[PDB]
Amino acid sequence: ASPSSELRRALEANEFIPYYQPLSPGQGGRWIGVEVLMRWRHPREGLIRPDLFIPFAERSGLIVPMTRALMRQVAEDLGGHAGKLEPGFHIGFNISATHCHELALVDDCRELLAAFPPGHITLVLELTERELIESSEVTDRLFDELHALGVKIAIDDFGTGHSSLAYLRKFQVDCLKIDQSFVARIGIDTLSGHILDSIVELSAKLDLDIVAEGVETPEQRDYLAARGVDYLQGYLIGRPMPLESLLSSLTVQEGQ
Repeated sequence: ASPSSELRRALEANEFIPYYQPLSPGQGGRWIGVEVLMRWRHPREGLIRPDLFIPFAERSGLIVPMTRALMRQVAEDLGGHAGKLEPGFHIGFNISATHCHELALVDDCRELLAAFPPGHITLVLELTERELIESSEVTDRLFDELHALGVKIAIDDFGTGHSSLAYLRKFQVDCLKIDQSFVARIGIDTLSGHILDSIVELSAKLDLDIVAEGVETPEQRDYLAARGVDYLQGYLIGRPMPLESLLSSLTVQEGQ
């Protein structure tokens, strides 16, 4: 058996499915976007989460075709329901390091954006700090061309000192993610609060948006709102959901 061939078979069989995790404004209200997460609907194993196969998919060299197919499914899923999405609605993808080493990503983004009315959605790509530090002329060109499409870049796994500030400034990054591990320790751990405040401080310096992950309690939500965090996701807002569930909830939020 070849794990690599199994991944290619699954891709051919359309077993990699987008799940949509909602993003809420820090001050509450209607959902302002979704982050798309790739699940594997395996006929025998059931629904497998991406932390269990994406790292292997990256090693196999298949992560870019998988992500491309995901972006195409999202266009098909949501392109016809623009009237359920308030203008400016965010659609987020986790982009692998290999995807950032080639310019095809620009065409992938251009294609997804063409599935919606012009300017109707905001495409957000999530990268790690490593992709900025281990950059080349290709990176410079990529981010430039993405920014000209109106695509936004969100960064995770970053430092908050002047060293990291230089990279974030050079590449004109748009958003910072607060990791769930920090959010989970709100009200429990003083150091975690100081870290959280440092992230907020960096964001103010460079005028960046902040998305906080793993928001599960009203305490956490309120703490984050108090510091001006723009967007929240987590169990409190909602778990990643299949399209059918997303459309149902957007339909409700329409009417209200």
